[PDB]
Amino acid sequence: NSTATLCLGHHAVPNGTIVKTITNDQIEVTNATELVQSSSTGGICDSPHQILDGENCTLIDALLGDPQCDGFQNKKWDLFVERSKAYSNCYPYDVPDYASLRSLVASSGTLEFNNESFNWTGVTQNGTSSACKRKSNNSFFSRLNWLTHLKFKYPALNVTMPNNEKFDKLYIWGVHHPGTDNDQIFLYAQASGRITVSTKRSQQTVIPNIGSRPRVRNIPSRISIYWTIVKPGDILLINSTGNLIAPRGYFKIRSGKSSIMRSDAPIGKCNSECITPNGSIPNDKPFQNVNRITYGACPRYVKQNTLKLATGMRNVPEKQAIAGFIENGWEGMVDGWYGFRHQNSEGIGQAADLKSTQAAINQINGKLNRLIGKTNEKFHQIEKEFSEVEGRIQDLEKYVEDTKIDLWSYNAELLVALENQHTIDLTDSEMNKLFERTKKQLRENAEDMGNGCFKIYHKCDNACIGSIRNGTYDHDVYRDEALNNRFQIK
Amino acid sequence: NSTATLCLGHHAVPNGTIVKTITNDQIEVTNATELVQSSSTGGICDSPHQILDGENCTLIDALLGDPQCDGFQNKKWDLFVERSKAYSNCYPYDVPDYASLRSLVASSGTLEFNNESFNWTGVTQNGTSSACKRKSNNSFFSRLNWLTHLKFKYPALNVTMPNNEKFDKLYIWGVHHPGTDNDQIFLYAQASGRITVSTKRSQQTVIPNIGSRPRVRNIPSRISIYWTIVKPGDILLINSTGNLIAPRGYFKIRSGKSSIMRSDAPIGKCNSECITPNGSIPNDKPFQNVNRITYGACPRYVKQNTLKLATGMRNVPEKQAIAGFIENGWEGMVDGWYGFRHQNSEGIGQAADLKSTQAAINQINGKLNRLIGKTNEKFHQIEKEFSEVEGRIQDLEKYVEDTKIDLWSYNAELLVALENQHTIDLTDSEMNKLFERTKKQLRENAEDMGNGCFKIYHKCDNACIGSIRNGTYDHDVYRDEALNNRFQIK
Amino acid sequence: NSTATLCLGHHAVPNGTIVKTITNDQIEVTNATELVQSSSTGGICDSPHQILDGENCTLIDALLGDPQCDGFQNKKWDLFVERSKAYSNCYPYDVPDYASLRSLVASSGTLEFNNESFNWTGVTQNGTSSACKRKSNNSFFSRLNWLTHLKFKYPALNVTMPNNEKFDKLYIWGVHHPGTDNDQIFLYAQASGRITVSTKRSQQTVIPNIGSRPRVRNIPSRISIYWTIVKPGDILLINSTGNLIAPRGYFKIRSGKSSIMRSDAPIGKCNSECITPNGSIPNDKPFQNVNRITYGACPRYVKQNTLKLATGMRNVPEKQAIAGFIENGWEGMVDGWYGFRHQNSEGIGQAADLKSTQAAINQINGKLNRLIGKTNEKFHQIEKEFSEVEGRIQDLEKYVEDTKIDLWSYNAELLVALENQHTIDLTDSEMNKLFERTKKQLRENAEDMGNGCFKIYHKCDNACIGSIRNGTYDHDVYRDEALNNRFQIK
Ligand SMILES: *[C@@H]1O[C@H](CO)[C@@H](O[C@@H]2O[C@H](CO)[C@@H](O[C@H]3O[C@H](CO)[C@@H](O)[C@H](O)[C@@H]3O)[C@H](O)[C@H]2NC(C)=O)[C@H](O)[C@H]1NC(C)=O
Ligand SMILES: *[C@@H]1O[C@H](CO)[C@@H](O[C@@H]2O[C@H](CO)[C@@H](O[C@H]3O[C@H](CO)[C@@H](O)[C@H](O)[C@@H]3O)[C@H](O)[C@H]2NC(C)=O)[C@H](O)[C@H]1NC(C)=O
Ligand SMILES: *[C@@H]1O[C@H](CO)[C@@H](O[C@@H]2O[C@H](CO)[C@@H](O[C@H]3O[C@H](CO)[C@@H](O)[C@H](O)[C@@H]3O)[C@H](O)[C@H]2NC(C)=O)[C@H](O)[C@H]1NC(C)=O
Ligand SMILES: *[C@@H]1O[C@H](CO)[C@@H](O[C@@H]2O[C@H](CO)[C@@H](O)[C@H](O)[C@H]2NC(C)=O)[C@H](O)[C@H]1NC(C)=O
Ligand SMILES: *[C@@H]1O[C@H](CO)[C@@H](O[C@@H]2O[C@H](CO)[C@@H](O)[C@H](O)[C@H]2NC(C)=O)[C@H](O)[C@H]1NC(C)=O
Ligand SMILES: *[C@@H]1O[C@H](CO)[C@@H](O[C@@H]2O[C@H](CO)[C@@H](O)[C@H](O)[C@H]2NC(C)=O)[C@H](O)[C@H]1NC(C)=O
Ligand SMILES: [C]C(=O)[N][C]1[C]([O])[C][C@]([O+]#[C-])(C([O])=O)O[C]1[C]([O])[C]([O])[C][O]
Ligand SMILES: [C]C(=O)[N][C]1[C]([O])[C][C@]([O+]#[C-])(C([O])=O)O[C]1[C]([O])[C]([O])[C][O]
Ligand SMILES: [C]C(=O)[N][C]1[C]([O])[C][C@]([O+]#[C-])(C([O])=O)O[C]1[C]([O])[C]([O])[C][O]
Ligand SMILES: *[C@@H]1O[C@H](CO)[C@@H](O)[C@H](O)[C@H]1NC(C)=O
Ligand SMILES: *[C@@H]1O[C@H](CO)[C@@H](O)[C@H](O)[C@H]1NC(C)=O
Ligand SMILES: *[C@@H]1O[C@H](CO)[C@@H](O)[C@H](O)[C@H]1NC(C)=O
Ligand SMILES: *[C@@H]1O[C@H](CO)[C@@H](O)[C@H](O)[C@H]1NC(C)=O
Ligand SMILES: *[C@@H]1O[C@H](CO)[C@@H](O)[C@H](O)[C@H]1NC(C)=O
Ligand SMILES: *[C@@H]1O[C@H](CO)[C@@H](O)[C@H](O)[C@H]1NC(C)=O
Ligand SMILES: *[C@@H]1O[C@H](CO)[C@@H](O)[C@H](O)[C@H]1NC(C)=O
Ligand SMILES: *[C@@H]1O[C@H](CO)[C@@H](O)[C@H](O)[C@H]1NC(C)=O
Ligand SMILES: *[C@@H]1O[C@H](CO)[C@@H](O)[C@H](O)[C@H]1NC(C)=O
Ligand SMILES: *[C@@H]1O[C@H](CO)[C@@H](O)[C@H](O)[C@H]1NC(C)=O
Ligand SMILES: *[C@@H]1O[C@H](CO)[C@@H](O)[C@H](O)[C@H]1NC(C)=O
Ligand SMILES: *[C@@H]1O[C@H](CO)[C@@H](O)[C@H](O)[C@H]1NC(C)=O
Ligand SMILES: *[C@H]1O[C@H](CO)[C@@H](O)[C@H](O)[C@H]1NC(C)=O
Ligand SMILES: *[C@H]1O[C@H](CO)[C@@H](O)[C@H](O)[C@H]1NC(C)=O
Ligand SMILES: *[C@H]1O[C@H](CO)[C@@H](O)[C@H](O)[C@H]1NC(C)=O
Repeated sequence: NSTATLCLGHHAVPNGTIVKTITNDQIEVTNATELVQSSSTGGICDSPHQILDGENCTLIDALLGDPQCDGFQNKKWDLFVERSKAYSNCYPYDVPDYASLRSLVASSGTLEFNNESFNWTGVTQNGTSSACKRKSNNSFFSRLNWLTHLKFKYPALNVTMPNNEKFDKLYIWGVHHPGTDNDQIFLYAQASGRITVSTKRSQQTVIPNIGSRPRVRNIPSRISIYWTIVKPGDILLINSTGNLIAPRGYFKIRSGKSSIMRSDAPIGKCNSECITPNGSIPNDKPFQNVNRITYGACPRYVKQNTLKLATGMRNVPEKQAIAGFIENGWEGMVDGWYGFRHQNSEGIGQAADLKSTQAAINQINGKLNRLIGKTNEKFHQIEKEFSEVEGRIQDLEKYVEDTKIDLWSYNAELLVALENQHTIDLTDSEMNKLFERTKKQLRENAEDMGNGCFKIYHKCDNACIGSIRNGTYDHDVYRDEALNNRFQIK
Repeated sequence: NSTATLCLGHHAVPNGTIVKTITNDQIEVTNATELVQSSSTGGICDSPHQILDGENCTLIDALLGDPQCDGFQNKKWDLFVERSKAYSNCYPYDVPDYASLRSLVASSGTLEFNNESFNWTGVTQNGTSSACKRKSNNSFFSRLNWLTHLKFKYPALNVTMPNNEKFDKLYIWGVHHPGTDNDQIFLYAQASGRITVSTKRSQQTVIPNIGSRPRVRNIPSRISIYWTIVKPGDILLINSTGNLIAPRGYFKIRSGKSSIMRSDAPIGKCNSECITPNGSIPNDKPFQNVNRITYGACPRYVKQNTLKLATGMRNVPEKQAIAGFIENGWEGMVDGWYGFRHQNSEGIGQAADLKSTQAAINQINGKLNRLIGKTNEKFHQIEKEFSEVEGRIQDLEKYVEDTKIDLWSYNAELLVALENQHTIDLTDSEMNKLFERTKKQLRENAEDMGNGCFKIYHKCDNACIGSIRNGTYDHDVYRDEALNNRFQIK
Repeated sequence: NSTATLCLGHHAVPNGTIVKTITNDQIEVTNATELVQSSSTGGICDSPHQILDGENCTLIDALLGDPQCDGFQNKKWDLFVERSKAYSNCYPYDVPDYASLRSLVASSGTLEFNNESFNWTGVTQNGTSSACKRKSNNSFFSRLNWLTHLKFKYPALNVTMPNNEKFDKLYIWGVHHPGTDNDQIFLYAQASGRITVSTKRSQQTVIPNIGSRPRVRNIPSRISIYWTIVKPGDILLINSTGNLIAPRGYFKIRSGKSSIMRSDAPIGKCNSECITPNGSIPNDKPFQNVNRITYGACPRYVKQNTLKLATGMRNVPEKQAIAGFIENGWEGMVDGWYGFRHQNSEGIGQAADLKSTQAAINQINGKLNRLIGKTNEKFHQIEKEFSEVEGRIQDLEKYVEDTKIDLWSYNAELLVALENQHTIDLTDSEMNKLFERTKKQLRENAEDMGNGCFKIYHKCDNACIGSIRNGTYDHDVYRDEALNNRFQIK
């Protein structure tokens, strides 16, 4: 007796978690949170982005007007979703630079189409085919006009359409490649010649090529699809003597945040900002390992499947006389992160220190605020999966994406290691500061026992201990008693 | 009396600035400096890079030799500046892969042209047009030679030009697409056929296509422009029966640091290393938010419009008995960053500590030296703005640039937060070190009062205090007096 | 006498090395290690990757079956090495999009070829040329079949080959462009017409173009090479009336980690994971400045030619009474990094502290483990050197690579500065912790002399000093003696 003990300490928990810092590959802390999103619901939420499910139609089929795609006429989207099951069911066609037409329409985000009255004097309009049935009748692409001879004549077409609007017009047109010379004459009444579609700023000349291709839906012929954008004040000129699959008008072309994604995920009635081909994913976390293909406010794609951010201090078991923080945590300290234990004339007691606890918690919450719920939006990007071998351009698309992902993965690894080191440092610092504050209060009335405790060399009852904890302890009151006890001969 | 007080402290200023660190989203420091350049003069400085202002000419117009561009013949540049007002005023033309020819000429940095004597036996040379007037006379592109029939014959051309130089030759040539069959015969005396331009390593065959395009400067015909590079030891071969717009010789093609930029900024008589389309910008700062398009030694483009680097310590107001640094700065400390305040028999005094002040200043100046005036040069890059919709290739160019900017923006954000944390840490450290040095000098002659001051338990006049400040205080001299005062019963 | 001195200290070495930290551009440490690989042996090791040395053959020559490349038939590779000396020695040819065919074959990693029996009824097969000698006889590309007229007839070919396999087939074919009309008739018995090669999903039509090109190996004609990939369930259709250089079958096309590299480095009998055009390089270091072109588990390319990672503490010379660590290292401390020096009744002694030494060494070894021998593999990428001027696509390839390298170079610079600062901090910390532990043990029996030493105010013989070093010193045993000595009047 005639003395008291005051220990400074911090909490510990029975179920700590392992994180990485700059100092340690593995260090156990009291708590952590995951920064890599690794699951999806598996459905694409239909809100808040405007989703257009292609069903059996690709975007290009919906553009040309395949009859199974008639329900898509004039629709808009933020995200057009193309399904793996999609198939063409009209005249067999190809699109030189298909990927680019798909991209530009996808990014435009609209199928709005305005009919125009082209002057097709001297030919038959509206050719149809049993390969393109609409309501069980022979038909054709809705937005295209198959012109054939009239009374066994096909006079040279030289047809104009000015753009007197204040917006751009996108024209889609085609060239028919007949299977045989017999079809050429049957359809156009004369041998094939070139088609030239021009503006003041552009020209495209295409040669029809007669010949059998392998039959697709029993058709050995083909249509090749082309496009032309016409600016305000410019003029579309179409020049042909046959084989022309004419436009019926133009598509509006807009700019904004629209895109296209390949996915078989079902569309759900729900709300989620981030879309991936695997489904929508929560965007609370800064990183994700679900898919490199994303649309909307999304976490950044990284290679790691987990990155744990420390949200508490180092977790240190209790050693099995009271003792302080030196190689020792306090599992029984449940109402604070830091505090005091004492032994005096009135017993052994514990109290949490609110200031130090709140200081650590505030700083941790600060870094959570920077990292959680702070994702940025991206929209139309580049393609990142490919169904065909292409060489140079695809090599570059792949390398650009690989490069980006490795750089982000590195940033994520370093960021978490740095933040975790800072959390360990700031929580260690709050303990050290509390110890030093207490040391300073006690002046010459106590000695440091080396275990995170002070031996107070005077009687220090519950109110006295509370005065130390509260910062109102007056060392002068006890100094005579303390010095006598400290510097006595034994 | 019989004692003195010695406080350690640091300065504070009335007008501090807010910065970000790893610990704090907002912390006030005594001073900071801006690391993002956000303004431009608005003019492109004509020094130290060689500027060529295109005025009404695009580079390609200057290459072909549009008469309004005659003043550009043979000129070189570091940066060719194309103006939005530029317009063609010669025969209407297009360039398949215009962007590439523009790029390669821009990067080459020269319009040097060497005439060669091609053997055009049997045709008429130097065709002209009222669509391409030079000094009010019908004329044509200076570097091109419009060949037409001679005496209603156009014999098959098969013309050679060896490269016996030790450098590459760039040839620019064309194909004339006449508006009508009548023009074809009037000009070339026979029906159109293909043109083949070849070397030992390459071949290009082009088909003239007769037909009306929309009139441009009253001309429904077109010229399509092509290019061929011929290596030393190789041979250009030109094979044609009409429609050939022949080269008059070759352009030198060089390699170096030349580029091209679209800008309407006026050119000024001034000197600046970094050029953007908005004008030249100072390059003292490591980052800039003026334009992603740059030429020369330029700060790196980031999305942030401000990033403040701390250049002083935490700014802490004075609490309103002398007191030291514990939650308290000294606004009256104007000749140093750190120092001493004392109270003794002779009054209350202040003195700056030079060593600690210079230590902080030196470290801050060190990081300024790494960050300020250290930009790196870039020259010809990729295009970053586009006037036409193109799809795939443009999608990739845009994504590469977006990717780069987001990565640099992240680096900039982290760098400044890390540096600012280090500045706060190093300035706090200098204060702590000064306090600890002083504590060690004083030995058993003083006690820590907890407010950044020592109670010195002996008479310590001005010279004595100075001895402490100077590091020459001899604790043994005063220890008997001090111990008697410290360990007295009161 | 009646007292002892105990100093805490750390080692120093006579040959320290300069590194960079966040605090200091240059600080000398006791040791460092290089993180940038800057040399190569100069040979490409033939293990563990499967190397195929092209010798005089490009990959495309080996594909087509140039007779000097016959030894390559059906071979596979991880890395195909093309030599600058390589040359074609068969019929002169070109490949529109050569770079892409080269890339896709390179990435596929196999020349496996399966013959098929095409129905060439009505034509002569196996045309040969003195321009393509095999064992001194006129011959031709092994994988191609030069068809010519039979009995002065060349009937219209319309030939099919179904893919009934479960893998893709790559077909290589060509179009012959004869030098003259005489050759056209001599070979094909009629005027030239188009060739169409099609599948259910693709069509390619090519026009033979008659004309002299500059002679290559005395041949003014040319063959243009094309390719077609045919999926399971699809069908190749070949439609021609002449000028067809027919396939003899197909190449397997595989996917995996194969690539191609341009290098003149000799191939050696050795084992190395990382290949560059300069030769194989060790992959222990995380970065390298040898070549941006790499294959395998390679350090990342950076611009720096050296980055030194500190592997020891700050190196501080000995000041020329024992003294501790304050501005002073101990060159004579050779069995530990940290330790104790003492002066007592029995002499002056030194002992290393094992715990502190091992703590620093362990942490440094930890960071070495993260950085050394941890490279990641990359395989087929993009090309990074170019022999011809191309404009837009090449501009983008170059910019993507420059962008990547600058970002990695920045990461490397920051990483090393951060790690070195952490090493300085952790080694300084071990010294400070040892001093503080000792202070705590000594309680009221010693005073801090300010030079990293304690004055112990009692007789403290060798065993006593050892008790302090061992952590078993009992301050209570000596406290009466120590207090009497400390607080005596002199
Ligand atoms: C060039 O060769 C092609 C492949 O041999 C050939 O296409 C094939 O044509 C046959 C006959 O028309 C089709 O077979 C059809 O046979 C009966 C005809 O009564 C139909 O009822 C069936 O539906 C059946 O399809 C093949 O389908 C077709 N093969 C392919 C791959 O398309 C071309 O006809 C040939 N071209 C010329 C100009 O002769
Ligand atoms: C194919 O159709 C084109 C568009 O209708 C047409 O071009 C137009 O030609 C007319 C008549 O030459 C031009 O009008 C000109 O009329 C008088 C003629 O005396 C001139 O003095 C005027 O300057 C005026 O320009 C149009 O300008 C022109 N329109 C366009 C868009 O180019 C072609 O002539 C037609 N082609 C053929 C082969 O008939
Ligand atoms: C179009 O012009 C070409 C270039 O003038 C020309 O090619 C040249 O043809 C000559 C004559 O055949 C070749 O010279 C050869 O002369 C004797 C003939 O007995 C040979 O023994 C020699 O080996 C020698 O090569 C040139 O080599 C050749 N030049 C080039 C660059 O290829 C074409 O023949 C011309 N085309 C037409 C259709 O006339
Ligand atoms: C583009 O249209 C023009 C104008 O109709 C065509 O020009 C003529 O075509 C007919 C039949 O081929 C000739 O009888 C006329 O003599 C031609 N000239 C004129 C001035 O009418 C032209 O053929 C068309 N071009 C293409 C490629 O289809
Ligand atoms: C390339 O030039 C050659 C050589 O002049 C041309 O060859 C001939 O052209 C004339 C007229 O068309 C014929 O009478 C000759 O019989 C051809 N052969 C020779 C050996 O002279 C050829 O037409 C030119 N090719 C092109 C595409 O313009
Ligand atoms: C593709 O093959 C078909 C079928 O052999 C060719 O068609 C004919 O060719 C001959 C001679 O040119 C004509 O007499 C026939 O009347 C054509 N039709 C049919 C049904 O046999 C065709 O020419 C070939 N196409 C090409 C571009 O070579
Ligand atoms: C447009 C036209 O012409 N169409 C026709 C129809 O109507 C019918 C038929 O039958 C056979 C189908 O449907 O298919 O046909 C057609 C045509 O003519 C053909 O197909 C072409 O090839
Ligand atoms: C080269 C030539 O030829 N040129 C000519 C001239 O001289 C004149 C005229 O008028 C009509 C003009 O100028 O334009 O014309 C020309 C030509 O011929 C034409 O134009 C083409 O188309
Ligand atoms: C395939 C064929 O035809 N081949 C031939 C041979 O046999 C021989 C000769 O001589 C001349 C050589 O070798 O070259 O020729 C040939 C051919 O014919 C030619 O060359 C083509 O041009
Ligand atoms: C762990 O940390 C997270 C983030 O602050 C928090 O939401 C969660 O409540 C914490 N868990 C516990 C058991 O304290
Ligand atoms: C799509 O096509 C499939 C297969 O023919 C058909 O069964 C299904 O009903 C179609 N779905 C829609 C939405 O039209
Ligand atoms: C349509 O074109 C014809 C033929 O060129 C022309 O004569 C006529 O003016 C046009 N018809 C109408 C209704 O404008
Ligand atoms: C998402 O889909 C991709 C692509 O098919 C697949 O590789 C990945 O494992 C999926 N991830 C999840 C979480 O479903
Ligand atoms: C603030 O910092 C900058 C950079 O060191 C310096 O140039 C400027 O003089 C400082 N301002 C003041 C008021 O000290
Ligand atoms: C460029 O063209 C404009 C418009 O015709 C003309 O007024 C101006 O003088 C021209 N400028 C130069 C530098 O030739
Ligand atoms: C020009 O070409 C002609 C026709 O091919 C040829 O005969 C003659 O040698 C050439 N003229 C000169 C001056 O070399
Ligand atoms: C520079 O020009 C760009 C492109 O027009 C514009 O977005 C930007 O606001 C300009 N910046 C400044 C500082 O003038
Ligand atoms: C220097 O550091 C490296 C890496 O730990 C080590 O391999 C080497 O032995 C050290 N050199 C000396 C002289 O200690
Ligand atoms: C390659 O060609 C050179 C030059 O003709 C020849 O001397 C050498 O033997 C050839 N090498 C091989 C491996 O065939
Ligand atoms: C080869 O093609 C010919 C001509 O088209 C055809 O008649 C015949 O069936 C084919 N020959 C064989 C052996 O199958
Ligand atoms: C490797 O080769 C490249 C390309 O030729 C050259 O720039 C570089 O200096 C070489 N490096 C070494 C270490 O040999
Ligand atoms: C096709 O053109 C005809 C003129 O033949 C026109 O009356 C009709 O509206 C168009 N549409 C259909 C479905 O026939
Ligand atoms: C054009 O060629 C002629 C030969 O007709 C030549 O004398 C003259 O120098 C050339 N230039 C001009 C401007 O006529
Ligand atoms: C070429 O085709 C012939 C038929 O003419 C066939 O017998 C032979 O195997 C083939 N190969 C060679 C080298 O002639």
